[PDB]
Amino acid sequence: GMAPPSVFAEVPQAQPVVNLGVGAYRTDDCQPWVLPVVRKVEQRIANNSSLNHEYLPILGLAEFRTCASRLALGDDSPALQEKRVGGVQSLGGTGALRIGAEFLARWYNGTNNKDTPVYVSSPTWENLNGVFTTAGFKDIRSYRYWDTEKRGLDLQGFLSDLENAPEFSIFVLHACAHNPTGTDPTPEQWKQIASVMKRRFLFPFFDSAYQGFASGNLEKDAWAIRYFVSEGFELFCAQSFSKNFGLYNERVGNLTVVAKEPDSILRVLSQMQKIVRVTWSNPPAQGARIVARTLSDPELFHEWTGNVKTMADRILSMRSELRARLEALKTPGTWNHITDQIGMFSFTGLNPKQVEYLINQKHIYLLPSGRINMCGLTTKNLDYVATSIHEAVTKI
Amino acid sequence: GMAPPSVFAEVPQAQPVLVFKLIADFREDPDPRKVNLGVGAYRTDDCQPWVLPVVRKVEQRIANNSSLNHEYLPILGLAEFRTCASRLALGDDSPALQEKRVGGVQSLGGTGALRIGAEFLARWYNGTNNKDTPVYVSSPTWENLNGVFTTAGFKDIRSYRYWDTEKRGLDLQGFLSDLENAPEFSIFVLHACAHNPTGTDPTPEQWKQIASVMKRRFLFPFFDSAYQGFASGNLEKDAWAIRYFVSEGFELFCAQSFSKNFGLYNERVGNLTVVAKEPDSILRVLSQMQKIVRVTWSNPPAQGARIVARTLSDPELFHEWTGNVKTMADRILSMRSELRARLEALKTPGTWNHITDQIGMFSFTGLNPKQVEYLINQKHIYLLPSGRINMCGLTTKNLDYVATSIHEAVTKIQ
Repeated sequence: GMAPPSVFAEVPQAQPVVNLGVGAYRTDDCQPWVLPVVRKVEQRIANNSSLNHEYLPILGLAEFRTCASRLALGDDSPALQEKRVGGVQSLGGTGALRIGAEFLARWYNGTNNKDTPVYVSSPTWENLNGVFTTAGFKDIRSYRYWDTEKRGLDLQGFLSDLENAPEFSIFVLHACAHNPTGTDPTPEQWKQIASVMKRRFLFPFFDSAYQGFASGNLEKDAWAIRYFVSEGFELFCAQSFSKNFGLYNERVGNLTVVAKEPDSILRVLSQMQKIVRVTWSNPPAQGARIVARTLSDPELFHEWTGNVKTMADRILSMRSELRARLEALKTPGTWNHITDQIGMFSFTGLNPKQVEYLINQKHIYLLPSGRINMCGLTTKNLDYVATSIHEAVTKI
Repeated sequence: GMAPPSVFAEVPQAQPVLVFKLIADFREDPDPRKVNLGVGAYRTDDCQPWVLPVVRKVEQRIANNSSLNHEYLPILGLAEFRTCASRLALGDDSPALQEKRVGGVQSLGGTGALRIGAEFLARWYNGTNNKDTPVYVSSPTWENLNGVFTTAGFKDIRSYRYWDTEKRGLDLQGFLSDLENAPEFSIFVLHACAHNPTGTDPTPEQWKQIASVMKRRFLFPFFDSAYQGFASGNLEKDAWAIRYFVSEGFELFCAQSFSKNFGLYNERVGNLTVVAKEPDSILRVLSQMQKIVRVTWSNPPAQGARIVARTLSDPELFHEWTGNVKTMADRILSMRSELRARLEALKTPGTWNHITDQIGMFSFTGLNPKQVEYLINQKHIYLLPSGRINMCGLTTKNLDYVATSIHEAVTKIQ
């Protein structure tokens, strides 16, 4: 020993974590797309020399928080009229989930109760377990969701897992465009889910990362959140603007809180502020400024809804086209899930074996789960993808 | 029959934060002589925020570049920003940069850099998941520091002596004693320059004495660098202590903020610089940093980091920026000199050399709580109960009134 040992000497190397594996919108030319409305608002911001760079409030830009919560809940939401809604600007949807998880691990179902079960879908967003584990929750559980045989929602399994969940358990619910399956409950199925959650005092923590982006219509995509509000639930909703505004790298999110009465919102937000202060202090301005300007100008809002529907329509086109080509190519199995599914992501129903074939024989890159991003499909590669799927299904 | 109570019914209302209400009371005050010495950011002689000219210039260049997209940055952040930020702290000629034993994690301001570093240490430093390693912070220190380290899981936060109330400066002997008694491997959070809130910094010779104890007792330096260049106008002088520790062979963290020296407060631009003994550990440390970031903010925002990267990587913009930084530093130096001169011209009891010996925008004036109450209630001069003032709250127009009011407080109160 010649030298003093490094304090990092034992740090482990963390485990490593046509392209159908993208996780962001792409055009038919395989390119990123800055939304036209975003470019317009960025120019207005750049031309406004009165804007300064002083710290935003801990909880964020007030106009953004109000507009974001209105987007999720609806302008005429009774919860908004009754002043029992709070909004915390966050670092994307991830930051909203994290702040909400930190709050619940400190103040929900007792004080510092790390034992409340947290239920996530099987499968779910890959980062969700880490967010809740880091907040201190010791008991993360799964609810049945994807049915591999029917290629759709295992409603009876989901319902049984709700019925068997301890009272006050937290359920993380994808509000629409479930990631990674693309399979959402219908409104009637949502009503059954809500009924069990109401009876068993289960806490809805909605993750709304694809509102409007999902189906092309922002109002339809928020229906489940608004239904839970109308049924009298208190809930959280972690909103991301990464996908529906294409503002991935500006880290724009909002945590909406719905409580029974206004005083509870004040106390909850006061604890939120403490959590934020020691995490990022206060949030960045640029992306929230873009969203606030867009949502508070009816002309910009209308332009934005058009841009969102353009993205959804290109995806809906790729879904309709892929299913038609697979059905035209005498492909075994049912493929109505390709168009029943909603959003960018689709569980194709292909086992890893069929997946390895597409990566090493045909050089389509997709995840072992069979998840594809429909934004990786184009008018130019569709017939090649569809044919290669037909070979993966009939040969391997 | 009765509606059930909210699941939030037992959530307490958090304690009010004093500085927030102080600013609120200042805004309410109708007196035209009122002065806000409680502001937490740079202000011009006309009491205004200042967007740096170089920042406006780079923002226009970014806005006019339609080829930039909004796709996610890497988890660890924009590569050019991380490299430029670490080079600013360590110097172009750093031995650690030459030896490829430096990593940089883009963070949400200095706060985010402190938080990620604390989370890493609580998981991988001095054992696996060792929440018991003592973390030492200065008395007093940055108001949010304890909360950052507590939330990261550290159970034993301690103070080292630092501000000497009687001498209006550094309690070097107390600090050295607290270093000498610190358990081996304890973490010390050290302000690199422009101590917040006191303005009192160790001299280079005092830093050498501090480093000597830390080297001998294997104490870990976690530098907080929020005022590089802003503090004195000289980027190298303001980084001297960090660079001295690197030269002396320390491994260290350095949490860098660009909120003050770029005026980019609301774009949340920071960087955590890691200096390791051997190049191979940087990849391992950064792989764990990635996991921590992923579950906190996923990946960092682009706008502020783009501005900083463009400025630091272009010689013309860099030179303009160093001039903008000097403008801020020089205004603060002027207010310190002018306030001290007036207090001495009024023959105010006590010594006032701390007003110019201190560095950066914050100053522990030495006023006691009752004197602070007098300044707020009788003179409409707003400052913290600790006696902390922001020198940027002083202006050519208010200097006489502030100095006269301080003289009244010192001679009439307590």
